[PDB]
Amino acid sequence: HMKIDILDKGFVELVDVMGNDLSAVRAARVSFDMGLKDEERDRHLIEYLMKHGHETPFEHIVFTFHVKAPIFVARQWFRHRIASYNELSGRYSKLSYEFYIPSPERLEGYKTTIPPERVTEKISEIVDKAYRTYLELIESGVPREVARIVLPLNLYTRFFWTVNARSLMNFLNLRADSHAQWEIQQYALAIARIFKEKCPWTFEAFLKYAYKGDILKEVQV
Amino acid sequence: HHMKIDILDKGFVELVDVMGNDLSAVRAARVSFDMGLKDEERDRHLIEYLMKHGHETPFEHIVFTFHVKAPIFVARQWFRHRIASYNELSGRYSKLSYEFYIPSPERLEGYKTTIPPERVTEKISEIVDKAYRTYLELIESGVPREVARIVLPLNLYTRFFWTVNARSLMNFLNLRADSHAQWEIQQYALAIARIFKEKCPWTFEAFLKYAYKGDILKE
Amino acid sequence: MKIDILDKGFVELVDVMGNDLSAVRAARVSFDMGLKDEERDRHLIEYLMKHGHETPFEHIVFTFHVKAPIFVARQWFRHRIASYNELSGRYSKLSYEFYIPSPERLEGYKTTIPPERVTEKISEIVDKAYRTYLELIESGVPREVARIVLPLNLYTRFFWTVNARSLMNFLNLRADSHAQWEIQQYALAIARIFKEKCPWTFEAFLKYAYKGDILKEV
Amino acid sequence: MKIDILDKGFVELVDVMGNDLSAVRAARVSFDMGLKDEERDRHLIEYLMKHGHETPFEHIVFTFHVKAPIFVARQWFRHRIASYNELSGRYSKLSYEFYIPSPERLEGYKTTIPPERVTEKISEIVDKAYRTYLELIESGVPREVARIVLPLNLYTRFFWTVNARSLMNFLNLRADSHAQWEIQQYALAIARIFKEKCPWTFEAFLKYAYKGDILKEV
Ligand SMILES: Cc1cc2nc3c(=O)[nH]c(=O)nc-3n(C[C@H](O)[C@H](O)[C@H](O)COP(=O)(O)OP(=O)(O)OC[C@H]3O[C@@H](n4cnc5c(N)ncnc54)[C@H](O)[C@@H]3O)c2cc1C
Ligand SMILES: Cc1cc2nc3c(=O)[nH]c(=O)nc-3n(C[C@H](O)[C@H](O)[C@H](O)COP(=O)(O)OP(=O)(O)OC[C@H]3O[C@@H](n4cnc5c(N)ncnc54)[C@H](O)[C@@H]3O)c2cc1C
Ligand SMILES: Cc1cc2nc3c(=O)[nH]c(=O)nc-3n(C[C@H](O)[C@H](O)[C@H](O)COP(=O)(O)OP(=O)(O)OC[C@H]3O[C@@H](n4cnc5c(N)ncnc54)[C@H](O)[C@@H]3O)c2cc1C
Ligand SMILES: Cc1cc2nc3c(=O)[nH]c(=O)nc-3n(C[C@H](O)[C@H](O)[C@H](O)COP(=O)(O)OP(=O)(O)OC[C@H]3O[C@@H](n4cnc5c(N)ncnc54)[C@H](O)[C@@H]3O)c2cc1C
Ligand SMILES: O=c1ccn([C@H]2C[C@H](O)[C@@H](COP(=O)(O)O)O2)c(=O)[nH]1
Ligand SMILES: O=c1ccn([C@H]2C[C@H](O)[C@@H](COP(=O)(O)O)O2)c(=O)[nH]1
Ligand SMILES: O=c1ccn([C@H]2C[C@H](O)[C@@H](COP(=O)(O)O)O2)c(=O)[nH]1
Ligand SMILES: O=c1ccn([C@H]2C[C@H](O)[C@@H](COP(=O)(O)O)O2)c(=O)[nH]1
Repeated sequence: HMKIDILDKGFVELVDVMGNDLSAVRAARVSFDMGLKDEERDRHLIEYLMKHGHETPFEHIVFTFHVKAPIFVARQWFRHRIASYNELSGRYSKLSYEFYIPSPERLEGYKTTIPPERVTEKISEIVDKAYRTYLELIESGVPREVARIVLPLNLYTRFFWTVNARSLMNFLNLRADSHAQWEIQQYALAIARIFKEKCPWTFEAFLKYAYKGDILKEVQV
Repeated sequence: HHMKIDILDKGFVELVDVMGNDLSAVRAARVSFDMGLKDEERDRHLIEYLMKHGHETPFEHIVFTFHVKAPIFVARQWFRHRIASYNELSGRYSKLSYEFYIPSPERLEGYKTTIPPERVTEKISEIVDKAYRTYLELIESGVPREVARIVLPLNLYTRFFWTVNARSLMNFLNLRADSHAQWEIQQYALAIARIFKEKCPWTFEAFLKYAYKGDILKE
Repeated sequence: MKIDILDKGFVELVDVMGNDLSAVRAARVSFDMGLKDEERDRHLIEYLMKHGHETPFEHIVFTFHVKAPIFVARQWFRHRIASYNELSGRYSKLSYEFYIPSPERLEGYKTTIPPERVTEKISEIVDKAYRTYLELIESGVPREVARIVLPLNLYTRFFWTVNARSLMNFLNLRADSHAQWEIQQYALAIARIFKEKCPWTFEAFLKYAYKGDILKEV
Repeated sequence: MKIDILDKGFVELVDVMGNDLSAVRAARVSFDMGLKDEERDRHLIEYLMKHGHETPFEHIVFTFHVKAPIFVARQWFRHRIASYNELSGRYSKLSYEFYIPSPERLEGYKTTIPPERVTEKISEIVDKAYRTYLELIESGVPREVARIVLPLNLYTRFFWTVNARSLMNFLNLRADSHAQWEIQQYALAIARIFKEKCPWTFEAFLKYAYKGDILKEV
C-alpha cells in the first residue's frame, strides 16, 4: 500500500479507494439520462464540473487512509466532521514511547533567545519525564484512562479515516495552506499526493479551478 | 461487484461498487487496542459483539454505491436519508420518457373498494397518459422543460446513484424494511437488504439478530 | 415576518436563535476573548467572511415554515445540512392547492401555444388529476396509493431548521439565475428575512462571499 | 444556568431555540395540524419517543459554553452532528489551568502508592510541563510549537451548538457507566439543563429511548 512517511515517526497510508474520475463523470451525466462517452469528452466534463461548482458528483469517490500523527495534529484533523474515524484509545491501550520531537530546523525563520538545539532537547526531557510518570502510575495500579492525562500533546496516535473526494478537497483547501499549522500541512501534502495518483483528472481540475490554498501551487506533489 | 434486482413494474436496484467488507469493520474496531485482524472465528465474534453493544462507527468504513430506478414518490421518501450522497436524473434538463409506475390490481389485494381494482389501474393509467401527452405538447410548443414537467404525476420514474456507508444503510433498513413504511419503498429496501447480505454476510446477520428494529426482514 | 411567494406559497419565520454577535463571540473564543465594541465587532464579521472563517456562523439558527410546490420542495430538500418536517400525503387527505403559473412565466420564450393557453392546460390537468384522486379515495383506495396521480405542482408545507452557514450555502446556490425561477423566488424571501435578523452577516456575505448573481441585482 | 464540573470546569447554557412545543408543532405538520392542548401535546411527545419518530426533536437547539480538559474534549468532539468553536493553542497564550484529580478519583482501585501521592505526581508533571512551555514562549518559540509539551489534562473552552436529537444521542453514550467518569459528569450537567428546558422531552426520553444506565439511577 502507498505509504508516505511524515514528520519523525508518522505516516499516511492508503488502505482502499472506491471509484475514480469516471465515477464522477457518470454521476454528473445521469442528470441528462446519459452515462460515459469518451475519455476526451469525459475529462472535459470533470473540468466543467470543477469550474462551475458542481461538487456532488465527487462524493461518489471514497478513500480510506491509515494515519499515524501527533495528538495535536489529530485534534485539528478530526474537526473535519464530514468523514468517518476510528482511533487508538488511551482508555483501553497501554501507550508506547512514541512522541513527535521536532528537529531544530522546525524553528527556522524565528529568532530565539536560546539555540534551536536546546528547544529540541527541552521537549525531549519533558517527554521522557512524563512518559516515565505514566508508566509508574500504571504499574502502581492507576487506571489507564487516568494515568494518560499526564502525557503531552505530541504523543503519536493512529487512526483510520474514510472520506469522500468532496470532503477531501475541502480538507486540502484548509490544510494544504500556509495558514494551517506546518505539521498538518505536511500530512495534507501526502494526502494530496495520494489523491493525485488515484484521481489525476479530478486533482488537476481541482488545482486549476477550485483550490483556494497556496502551497499546492508552489510545491510539486 | 455487480448485482441487479427488478422492483415494481419497471424499476430496479443495481449494485455499482463497494469498498470494504466485514473485515474492514473488524480492523477499524481493533485499532482502539492497537491491533488488527486475528482469526476468522475471533473476528466474526467481534462483529456480533460490536452489533450487540452498539459500537457502530466501525461500520462506516464499508461503503456502497447503488444505481436505482424508482417512482418520484418513492425517491422523495428515500432522499430524506441525509447521511448519504445522491445524483439524480433532472426534469429541468432532460426530456422525460413515458415511464410511470402503474400498480397492478394486486396492490389493493386486501382492501374492499367500491369500484373493481382493475378499474383503479385503468383510472391511473388514463390520468398518466393524459398528463404525459400534455407534457409533450407543451415541450413541442417551446415551453421550457422545467415548466412543462410540473403537470407530470408523482408516479413518474426517476433514476439516481446512491452512495451510502453500512451504518447509514442499516438505519435505512430499520426504517424502510418495515411494515410502517409505504409498500413500494419496502420493496426497494428488501432489494437493498438482499445486496447488503450478499456482500457483508457477517454484518448483516449480526444486524438482523441484534440491532434490526423493523419487521419484514424477520419474516 | 411572512412573505407571500408564487400564487399560494409563503415563507414564514418561526423562530431564531442568535444574531450577528453570536458569531463574534464564537470567533473570539479562539483568542480567549468575547465581545468588544460595536465597531470592532462588525469589522470582525467582515474579517471572518473575507477570509472564509465559516464555523462561527453555525451558531446562528433559523426555523422557517414554508408552503411550496413539490417540484420546488424536491430541490430544497437536497440541502442535507438542515432539519425538515413535512406534510404527508400518506397520512393526510390532500387539499385542492396547486401552483398554476401565470402567462408571464413564459416571457422571453417564443411558443407555438399562447402563454395563456399553457396556464389553462396546466389548470386542466390539475383539475382532472385531483378529481381522480378524490374518486379513488372515496372508493376505498388508500391515500398513499391514490395520491400517485397528483402532479408535481401540488403544494406541500414544511418546517425547515437551518444554521446561517448552511443558509448561506443555500443562497449561493438558489438565489442564482441557474436555479429554477420558482425556487429563486423563495430564496429571495429567505434572504430578506436573513438580512432583517443578521444585517451585518448578510451585508458581509454579499460583499465578500456570495457567489450568486441575483442578490447583486435585486 | 451554569454548573461547576470537576475542579475548574463548567457547563453553561448560552441560548436555546424552541421547547417541547416546537417538536409538537413539527410533528403535527404531517397531518397538517398544529398545537392542541397540554395533555394532548405531552401525550404526542411520548408517542413520538415511544415509536422512534426522532426528526421533530431536531427543531429544538441549544448552545452551551463548556470548559473541560482536552482529553474530555477529544471524546466530546467526536460527536459530529453539532457545531463547535474552541480556544486555540496556536493563537492564544495558554493559562495555568489543569485538571488535577483528587484522591477520591481512585476510590475503589488498588494502588501500591497512596492516592494522594498520585495526585501529587500529576501536579508535579503539570508544573514542569507548564514551566517549560512558558520558558519556550518567552524565548521566541512559536506558540503552536511550544504548546506541544503540555499534557492532556490542560483545560480548554468551547461553544457547542447541538439539537435535541443529537443531544439525546450524546446522553445515551456519555451519561453511561462505560464512558469515562470525567465526561459522565459533564453529561449529567448537560442532562440537568436539558431537563429544565424541555421537561416533557427529557421525561419521555428517559422512559422510552434512553439506552444508558446512570440517568435511571440518579
Ligand atoms: C487555519 C485554520 C485555523 C483554525 N482555527 C480554529 C480555532 O481557533 N477554533 C476552532 O474551534 N476551530 C478552528 N479551525 C477549525 C475550523 O473551525 C473547522 O472546524 C475545520 O476547518 C473543519 O472544517 P469544515 O467545517 O469546513 O469541515 P467539515 O466539518 O468536514 O465540513 C465540510 C462542509 O460541510 C459543512 N458542514 C459540516 N457540518 C456543518 C454544520 N453543522 N453546519 C453548517 N455547515 C456544515 C460546510 O459546507 C463544510 O465546509 C481552524 C481551521 C483552520 C484550517
Ligand atoms: C414510516 C415513516 C413515516 C414518515 N413520515 C414522515 C412525515 O410525515 N413527515 C416528514 O417530514 N418525514 C417523515 N418521515 C421521514 C423521517 O422524518 C426521516 O426524515 C427519515 O426517516 C430519514 O431518517 P433519518 O433522519 O434517521 O436519517 P438520515 O437523515 O440519513 O440520518 C441518519 C442519522 O444521522 C442523524 N442525523 C442526520 N442528520 C441530523 C441532524 N440534522 N440532527 C440530528 N441528527 C441527525 C441521526 O442519528 C439519524 O438517525 C417518515 C419516515 C418513515 C420511515
Ligand atoms: C442550478 C442547480 C442544478 C442542480 N442540478 C442537479 C441535477 O441535475 N441532479 C442532482 O442530483 N442534483 C442537482 N442539484 C442538487 C445538487 O447536486 C445538491 O444536492 C444541492 O445543491 C444541495 O447542495 P449541497 O450539497 O452543497 O448542500 P448540503 O447538502 O446542504 O450540504 C452543505 C455542505 O456540506 C457538504 N456536504 C454535505 N453532505 C456531504 C457529503 N455527504 N459529502 C461531502 N460534502 C458534504 C458540502 O461542503 C456542502 O456544500 C442542483 C442544484 C442547483 C443549485
Ligand atoms: C464508551 C465509548 C468508547 C469509545 N471508544 C472509542 C475508541 O476506542 N475509538 C474511537 O475512534 N472512537 C471511540 N468512541 C467514539 C465513537 O466511535 C463515536 O465517534 C462517538 O460516540 C460519537 O458518536 P456518534 O457517531 O453516534 O455521533 P455523531 O458523530 O454526533 O453522530 C450522530 C448520528 O448521526 C450519525 N452519523 C454521523 N455521521 C455519520 C456518518 N459519517 N455515517 C453514518 N452515520 C453517521 C449516526 O446515526 C449517529 O449516531 C467511543 C465512544 C464511547 C461512548
Ligand atoms: O489550525 C488550527 C487551529 C485550531 N483548530 C481547532 C482544533 C482544536 O479543536 C481547537 C484548538 O486547536 P489548536 O490551535 O490548539 O491546535 O481548534 C484547527 O482545527 N486548526
Ligand atoms: O413513509 C413516509 C412518509 C413521509 N416521508 C417524508 C417524505 C416527504 O418529504 C414527506 C411526505 O411524504 P409522503 O407521505 O407524501 O410520501 O415526508 C417519508 O420519508 N416516508
Ligand atoms: O435546479 C435543480 C435541478 C435539480 N435538482 C435535484 C433535485 C431532484 O432531486 C433532482 C431532479 O430535479 P429536477 O430537475 O427534476 O427539478 O435533482 C436540484 O436540487 N435543483
Ligand atoms: O470513551 C471514549 C474513548 C475513546 N473515544 C475516541 C476519542 C478519541 O478520538 C479516541 C481516543 O480516546 P481516548 O481513549 O484516548 O480517550 O477515541 C471517545 O470518544 N470516548
